[PDB]
Amino acid sequence: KLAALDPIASQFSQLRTISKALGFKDAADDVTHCLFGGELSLSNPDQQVIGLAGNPTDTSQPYSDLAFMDMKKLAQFLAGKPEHPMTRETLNAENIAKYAFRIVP
Repeated sequence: KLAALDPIASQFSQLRTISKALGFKDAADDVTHCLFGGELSLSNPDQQVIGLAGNPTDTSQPYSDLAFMDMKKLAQFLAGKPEHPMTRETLNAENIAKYAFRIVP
């Protein structure tokens, strides 16, 4: 079937990364919840787990305060309101990589 490629969520694989090893407690009871609701897990096949910073930095200085979330939910939010969900500063496809870090094992 036809499927949309979201202009923001399609950047997930290009993001700067931060290892699983900031309060992230993967689900698989103290667990980190996404900003938009529900527990987060690197093993959840339907989530793209990121940390979203409150201030931007150039695409690749590594990370140096994050909100954890599912980028899929973030992209849906930003398509309707292109603003950082906490600071309300402009946030869109153009600058998401300056704010978002993909969490890896």
